[PDB]
Amino acid sequence: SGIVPTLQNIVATVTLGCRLDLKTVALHARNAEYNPKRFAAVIMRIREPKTTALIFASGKMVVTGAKSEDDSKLASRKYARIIQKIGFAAKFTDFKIQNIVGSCDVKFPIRLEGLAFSHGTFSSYEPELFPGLIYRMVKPKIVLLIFVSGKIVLTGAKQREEIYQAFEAIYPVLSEFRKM
DNA sequence: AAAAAAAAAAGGCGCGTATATAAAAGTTTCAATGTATCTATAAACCTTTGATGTGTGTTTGTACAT
Repeated sequence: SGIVPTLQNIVATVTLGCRLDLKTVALHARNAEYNPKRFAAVIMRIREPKTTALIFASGKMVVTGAKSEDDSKLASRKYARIIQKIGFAAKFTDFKIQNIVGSCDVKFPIRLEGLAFSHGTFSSYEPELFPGLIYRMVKPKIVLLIFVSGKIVLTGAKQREEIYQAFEAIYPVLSEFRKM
């Protein structure tokens, strides 16, 4: 392989443990996008770490755009601190990353036609809307989006580690299906 | 001939085309349930019309003044 699956989004859940006044949360924040007509969750974008989070009336926050487990975790801790400054005793309790989506590259042109045709059972293709293949692995259970540019979009894991394992499993397939 | 307002016109903002990831909230759609509202329909009445025993009626025989 020799290629790290480069994460582009990490979505995580944080139980602040309080019924947050989403109106006051929006009011006391600096740049927060909350109005009920789209969702029941204040969405805040913090530039450091730059993450976008929706926090619900349950006080549960789901965070996206992180580049690491620690980007999301530190961002969520900052989010809880911001909520506490707002006035609600937010606390980092029973945190869990619900999604780790990444894009990386293997850089060798691929016979995507070969894979999809011979892995019709596993991968399906209708190249007249979107030129990417969809592949599944159960161990680890990662779904992977493949495009001729070599871009690999690995999704379906709470951790980047399942991303890494399925990438170490799928890059050999890619090189096998490398078009030249 | 000169001043002012709208259109002619394009390129790009920015997310629909996929697009899967997952939690978080909510909607709408589907089907069983409930109900007043059609209807026929045969079972209620009212009137009709053909068949009907018989009250009244033609012969028999009568006490009864005449």
